[PDB]
Amino acid sequence: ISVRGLAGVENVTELKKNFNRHLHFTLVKDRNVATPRDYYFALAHTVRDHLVGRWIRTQQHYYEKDPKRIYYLSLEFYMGRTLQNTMVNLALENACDEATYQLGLDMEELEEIEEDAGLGNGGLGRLAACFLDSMATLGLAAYGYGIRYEFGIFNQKICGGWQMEEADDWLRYGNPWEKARPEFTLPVHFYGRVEHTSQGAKWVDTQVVLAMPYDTPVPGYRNNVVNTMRLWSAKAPNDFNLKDFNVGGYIQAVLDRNLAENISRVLYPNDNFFEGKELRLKQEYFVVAATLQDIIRRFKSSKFGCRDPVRTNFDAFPDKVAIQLNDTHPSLAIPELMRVLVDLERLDWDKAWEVTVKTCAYTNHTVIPEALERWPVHLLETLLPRHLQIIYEINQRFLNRVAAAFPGDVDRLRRMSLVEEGAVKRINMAHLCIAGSHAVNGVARIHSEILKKTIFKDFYELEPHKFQNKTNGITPRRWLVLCNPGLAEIIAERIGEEYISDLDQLRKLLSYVDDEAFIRDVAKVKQENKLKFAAYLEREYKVHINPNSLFDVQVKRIHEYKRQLLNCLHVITLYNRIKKEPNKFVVPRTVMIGGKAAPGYHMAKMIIKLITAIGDVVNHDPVVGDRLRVIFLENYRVSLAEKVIPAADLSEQISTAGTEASGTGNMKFMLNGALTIGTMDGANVEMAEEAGEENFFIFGMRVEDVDRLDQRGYNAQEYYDRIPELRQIIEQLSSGFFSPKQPDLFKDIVNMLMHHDRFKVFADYEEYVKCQERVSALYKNPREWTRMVIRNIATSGKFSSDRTIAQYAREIWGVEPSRQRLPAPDEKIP
Amino acid sequence: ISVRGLAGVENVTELKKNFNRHLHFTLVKDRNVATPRDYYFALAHTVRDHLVGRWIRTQQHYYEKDPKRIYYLSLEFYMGRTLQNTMVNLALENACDEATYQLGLDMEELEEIEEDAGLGNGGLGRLAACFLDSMATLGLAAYGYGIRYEFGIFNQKICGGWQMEEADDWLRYGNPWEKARPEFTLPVHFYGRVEHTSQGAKWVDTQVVLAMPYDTPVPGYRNNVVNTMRLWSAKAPNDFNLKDFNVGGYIQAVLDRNLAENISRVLYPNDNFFEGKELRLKQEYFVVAATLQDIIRRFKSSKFGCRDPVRTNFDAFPDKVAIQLNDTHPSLAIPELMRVLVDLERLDWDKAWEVTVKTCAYTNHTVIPEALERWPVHLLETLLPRHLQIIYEINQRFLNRVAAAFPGDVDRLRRMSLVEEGAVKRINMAHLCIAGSHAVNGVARIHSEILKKTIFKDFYELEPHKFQNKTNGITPRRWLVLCNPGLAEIIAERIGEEYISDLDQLRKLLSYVDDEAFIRDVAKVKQENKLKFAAYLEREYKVHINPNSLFDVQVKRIHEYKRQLLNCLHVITLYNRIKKEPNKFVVPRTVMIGGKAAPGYHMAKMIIKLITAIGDVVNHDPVVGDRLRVIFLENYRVSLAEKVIPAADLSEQISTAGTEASGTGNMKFMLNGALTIGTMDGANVEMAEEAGEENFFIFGMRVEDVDRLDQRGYNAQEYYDRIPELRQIIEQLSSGFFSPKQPDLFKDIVNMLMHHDRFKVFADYEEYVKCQERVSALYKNPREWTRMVIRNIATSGKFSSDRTIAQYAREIWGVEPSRQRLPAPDEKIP
Ligand SMILES: COC(=O)N[C@@H]1O[C@H](CO)[C@@H](O)[C@H](O)[C@H]1O
Ligand SMILES: COC(=O)N[C@@H]1O[C@H](CO)[C@@H](O)[C@H](O)[C@H]1O
Ligand SMILES: *Cc1c(COP(=O)(O)O)cnc(C)c1O
Ligand SMILES: *Cc1c(COP(=O)(O)O)cnc(C)c1O
Repeated sequence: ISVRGLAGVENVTELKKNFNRHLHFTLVKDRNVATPRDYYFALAHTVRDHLVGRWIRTQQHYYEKDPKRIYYLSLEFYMGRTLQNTMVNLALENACDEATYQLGLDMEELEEIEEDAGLGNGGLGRLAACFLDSMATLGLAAYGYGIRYEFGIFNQKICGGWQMEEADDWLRYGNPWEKARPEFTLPVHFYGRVEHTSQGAKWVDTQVVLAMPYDTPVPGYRNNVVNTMRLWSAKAPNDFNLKDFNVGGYIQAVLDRNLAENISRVLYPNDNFFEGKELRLKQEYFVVAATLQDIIRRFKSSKFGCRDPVRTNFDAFPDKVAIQLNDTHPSLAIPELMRVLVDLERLDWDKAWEVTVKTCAYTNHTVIPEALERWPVHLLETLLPRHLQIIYEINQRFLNRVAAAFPGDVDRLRRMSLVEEGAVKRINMAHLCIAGSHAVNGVARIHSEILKKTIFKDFYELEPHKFQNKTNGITPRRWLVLCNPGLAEIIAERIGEEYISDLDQLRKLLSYVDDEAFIRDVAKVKQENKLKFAAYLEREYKVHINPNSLFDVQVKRIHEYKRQLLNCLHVITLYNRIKKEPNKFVVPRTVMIGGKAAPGYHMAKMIIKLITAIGDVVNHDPVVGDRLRVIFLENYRVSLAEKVIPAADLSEQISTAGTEASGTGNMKFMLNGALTIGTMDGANVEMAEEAGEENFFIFGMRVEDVDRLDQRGYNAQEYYDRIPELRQIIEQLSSGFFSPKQPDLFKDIVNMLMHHDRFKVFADYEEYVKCQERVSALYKNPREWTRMVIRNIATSGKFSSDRTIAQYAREIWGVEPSRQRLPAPDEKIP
Repeated sequence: ISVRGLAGVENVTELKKNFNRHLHFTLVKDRNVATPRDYYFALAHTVRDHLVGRWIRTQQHYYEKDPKRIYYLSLEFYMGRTLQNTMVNLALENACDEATYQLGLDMEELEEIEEDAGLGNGGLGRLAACFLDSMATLGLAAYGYGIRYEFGIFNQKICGGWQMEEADDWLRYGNPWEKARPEFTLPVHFYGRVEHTSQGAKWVDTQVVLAMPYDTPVPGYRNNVVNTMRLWSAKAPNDFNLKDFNVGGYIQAVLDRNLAENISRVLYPNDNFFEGKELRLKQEYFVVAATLQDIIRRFKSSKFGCRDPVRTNFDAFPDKVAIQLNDTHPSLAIPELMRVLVDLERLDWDKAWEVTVKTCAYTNHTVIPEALERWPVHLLETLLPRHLQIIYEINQRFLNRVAAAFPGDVDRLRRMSLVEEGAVKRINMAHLCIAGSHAVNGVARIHSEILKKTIFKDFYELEPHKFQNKTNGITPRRWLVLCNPGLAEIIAERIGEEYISDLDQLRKLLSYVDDEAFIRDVAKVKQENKLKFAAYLEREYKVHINPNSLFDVQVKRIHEYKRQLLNCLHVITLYNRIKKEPNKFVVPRTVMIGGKAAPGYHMAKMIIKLITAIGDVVNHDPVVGDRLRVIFLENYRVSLAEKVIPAADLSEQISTAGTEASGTGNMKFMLNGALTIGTMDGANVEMAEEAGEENFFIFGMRVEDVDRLDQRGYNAQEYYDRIPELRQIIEQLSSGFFSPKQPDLFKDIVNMLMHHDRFKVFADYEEYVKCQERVSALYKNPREWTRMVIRNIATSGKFSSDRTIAQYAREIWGVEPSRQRLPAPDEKIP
């Protein structure tokens, strides 16, 4: 059937009865009233059974051996479905497929019932998920810590061409994967005030919110390792949240509990955009405060909570603990770790600081200003009084270091301050992380260089040793084996299976670049993938596409910097050229654009309307025929990604040079047989470098060109004046060609493009369409297109998250990865 | 060990492995970190397994055979713990005891970990629970329908002698008994307006709240019948509760979902007191609307949703459906059933009314005015516009019936109206229920007579046939076998086990009234029960009592009509007499008073403070010694009831004649070997009548005496003037004898007693203490005390809820009870 494992005689039999056990005893249903949803759950529970045994021994193991623990703090974990992935990592796929088949059910149909765990916005959240899978696969004692939002990223609905947001009630039917652990609930404080008494400061009169943990297993790839992802849920104490007496109403007191519990209610739907709301700050401290108590408790036991030097010496804390900050969201971990160490454990400042810096590491994910976290002091002042005092003290000593290093450099001092003066004072969370971490890293080579050259230049000059780079990656398991079994199979037929956990081995595929059978095969799976997607499209969304055309897709969050607008300009151009010479042949294309716009991002929502507007015109022009279709992919999310990417021919990674930190979708397309048209931005540079620029479609300004243009000054009118095709498009938008009933509907877009385009869309227009012509040329030559594809796939090895994690492990955490199978799952009950 | 069933070889072995299965696979724990709470859950899940098989066949059975269905609508279901009760009804107690013993655990210690399902206030809620157990035991196709509050009756804490309320988070660790059924979610409407168009009225522009059902199994006693209790939970739709666009905030929209979900958040903590809050009315319509849709759906399938006359003829609705209204709380079921029938199914008014009256039955539970539900019209007008129109139309036609029956009786008309004029117009829910039901019943003989003679006199004259009586009862299983195995065993040793489901057989115990062995035994278990409680007291609450004294207990909600104050007066009297003649012998007594006060009931909370105040003085007077102890039993609830009742010698049922509809605690004490001192009120009359007045301690005014006094006019001063002992007590209260630091602390109590005592406490004082002297006299004669006890126990048979349900079944529902064992639980998987 494929290498989805063995369909053993004994195990298929065993699976079936357990499937039935759960259907009866767990779901309390009988075959005569069971629905596909019920069947999905019976299976989910059956599969979940297979990893609890392993989950328990793994955790027990780490308790015995006591290795250094890695704590990944992130406010986002874009998990997606977990049934299939679990079967894959446990080598259960074929057996389950067989068993469910014999039970008369279609496993694939059941898999579609699983709701996505959308606790993330996009790139940042998904990275955390790929990281977890890699850390488990590499045998690291790692823990993912976050918040269990009951409402993840909103589900997107297109009404009349506009995006409509609606709550993502992903827990409505329950989550068979998590395990509530109410017995490990911890308290978290808010507000209050600081008392300075005799021997130390005291955080007093605080409001308490309880943090209840929920564990979700994270299985490594076929190594019997199952790590844990702990998500915190907000709960109100039953005392004060009722006991603070003297009139108000008993009923009202109980109803008001949903005020402390709102903390974990919903994820902020912003991608690369900072919103300074109190609720957000509350979420950030909540995950930090709870997690740290858990971290220290585990440390206090270790082998110190037995003997060792005997005396809670936190000197070995950094040797046993490592906490990674996914961006600045969990930045309060630094001042909080100090608070605990100094205020509660009573360590001197300097000893506490040394420990903190040695255990904390910060990862930067963006350079755009509107995404940078700068919290107003009055907010920290009211909500976390002691933490503000600690930050000021950290700032004081840091700046003193600076003054000593650069005597007289008074401007440098204000520039490096963690505190920003002006309208309202703010705290620069990024500056805080750099100061309190022993390592700071970018997520791609160019992004990391930009940090040292620009944004954190002064910091780099002060402590050059702190700065590193760790190019992002993706997990080959979900992003290849899971979503594209067809391609994984033909690859395995030639080079084996060892590449799933050693993607570098994909290079061996280079020697088949001229193999006639392979070229035919690679081309076949892609054709099958395109047919399956073209079908899914009419199944769930309804209105036909042509599987023979070039599948041009751009899927990512909607942003001005991602330039979906540039993509739009090209599409309209193609249309106009066809309308000019109708009977001229052109390579057919189905351009698919999908992504979510943050609810408050007006422009982004305006772009979504433009896309659909274009499709309205283009898709109903009889002269165009099936040569050009414009489709907006609704509710783009992980599960949808697993469907389009494998079916894509052209991958669009067209951000303005210097704005996309790294990107990861790009990597997903490269590993799945799509060719990339893009700018020298983020990881695109390293991808072209790995596959050879001749096998990549690069165009547009490089970072330097962008800066040159900024010195000069960017004037869009120039481009409008010298390019007739471009002029024609702008006037079509301005006159209502795409919006008859509402002629001025797109005035904001036009106005912005001509007068305030922060991402110079026009500057890259000419080189972009020229380059697009080159891909169409190559598409006309199937054999060569596929051979170039083989060049990309065979050279994408470097972009596996196993490589990234191996690097974090050695160069930052100080731990050695291991591909050693944990001693089987075998029963055991001590 | 006892007759808690057989401890079979094969089954104890089977239990153990399943216990371990769940500990591992369900709880995801290993013996080395498992705590008593974990062990409790493993067991709970193991036991729950044994009734799913039966639960599924029972429900399937009712689908095949299709009998008349009984729907018990109540806003309260005081369930208490369900582990033990389930073992008892399934004959699993000894096997589980054995198995857990072999696993090295103490089952009893594990049982104490289970949280009480406190979805009730007192008598009314607990009745619904005993009824459910009886309906299952009698093989009726019955369904309990209610609301799944996430916060039940508050947990009571005594701080400085005052009651402190705190949220009862009973779901904190989960509920292993319920089964969420999200797939059966139904919509419920609110607000909106009524449109009258061509062919009918339309309820339009309503706000929708979703109702999610949760099923809990209700096992009959050893008959393999497992009925269902369906509890509704409020959930917000994800559309409009987000989709009603045009600014407000996406985040705020999601946080505001906890506004529609507040409906099922908390139970109103009032006992015999009406609060006209909108939230309450919302809860009342919510449970009614959702339940009815479920009732009709089931009917539409029956055997009509196949063939029969073919044509949705609701003529047979009453032949297949019976809905019982537990008080007026679910009264909206009447106008709602009309709305559906008329508005949606399009039946003519008269046909719809005939059907409604024929399927609905109403049970009255009180006669005090402050407990009667009278909803302001403006509230119904805004929240349920169409229902108000239906009520007015029902009223119109009803009054016309009256006018026709009593021509010219204009005062009768206004008196009987469902609509009350005055300050604000109100709807008399009681009048609505009487008009739209084919039967109305009281809960005790005297209560039922009072209804016909007083409160519903006019209604009784109009339709004498509607009025009946159904004396309350209690379940011998939980209230005897479960809480008092020791007494159940010795009873079984003599007369067998058939009495557990046929309590009338207890009469055979009369012939052992002179048996020397029995008298010794009955006296022994009571002594053991008193020792176990005296221990529990120091274990969980701490501060010693004497197990040789007479255990005088009064446990029920705190009310002015229940007269805990009268009990107080006696206690203070005993104290004063001892202080007068210290060296005179008196029968030692431990008077225990426990109960909860509604949060807004000032007087009730003042009484709780008085009780503790008395104990402060009495319990620390060296001259008193161990002859008199005053203890306030904290957080009285079902689980606590199961502990005190079996250990009680004297049961206090001292309400003012004519105020306690029936009472059920009284019955609990009678069946458990306690003697009753009380007034001729509620079921007390029938209990004395059953045991012979010579074996009961009756005192005080009868209903007639109370009325005589009211004609005359009640003047408390008279009693104060003629009774020195009474005067002495009042002046002790007035001078701060019981409240040194705050001398005027009890001025409200004294003032009320002297000037506005609605329950003439003083009028029954003299006869009460005189009578109390008589019980002390008899207590001094162990042999005779125990013989009188045997007379009560042997004659309590009539008070089993099996008898009550058998009566409801035959005289109201039109169904025949059956003690036929359902065809085993045996595997089966069709
Ligand atoms: C807060 O900034 C981010 O969300 N950054 C995003 O992170 C991911 C993961 O590193 C990067 O690949 C994207 O280019 C960047 O925009
Ligand atoms: C709303 O009134 C009630 O709660 N009534 C109560 O119901 C129970 C059950 O019938 C009776 O035994 C009590 O005497 C009565 O007060
Ligand atoms: C991988 C992924 C992303 C990141 O895409 P980019 O193109 O790097 O911005 C965002 N959303 C989903 C659903 C993804 O799978
Ligand atoms: C039976 C019971 C009641 C009813 O007691 P009465 O004395 O009839 O008012 C109230 N509370 C609990 C916990 C009960 O078990």
